[PDB]
Amino acid sequence: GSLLTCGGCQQNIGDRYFLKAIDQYWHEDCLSCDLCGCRLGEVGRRLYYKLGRKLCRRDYLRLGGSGGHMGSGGDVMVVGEPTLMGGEFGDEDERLITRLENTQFDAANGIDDE
Ligand SMILES: [Zn+2]
Ligand SMILES: [Zn+2]
Repeated sequence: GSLLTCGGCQQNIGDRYFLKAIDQYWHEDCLSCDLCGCRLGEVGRRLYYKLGRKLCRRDYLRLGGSGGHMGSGGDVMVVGEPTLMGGEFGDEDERLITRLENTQFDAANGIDDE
């Protein structure tokens, strides 16, 4: 039933896996980005968010940072590589949420629990 509550849909996390870090709990497909429209970086480490926004550093950099361009990343030769392309970098200290498991991870119904 109801174990944790996600801050994205707030419909409770009865899943087997779940994500959390900001200050509350989330969902795997709920914890998305605000403005870039990506999916941060689900490699548990640090996290980047504002007072009341789960907005990226690059998102924050797009309006109140130093970017606001198309070419994102570090200024390096364009060979078709991730991150390093322009100026609005990536993560490292960004929303690297910890992909955790639920206490009732059981999963009595496959990708659905009781
Ligand atoms: Zn949710
Ligand atoms: Zn973003």
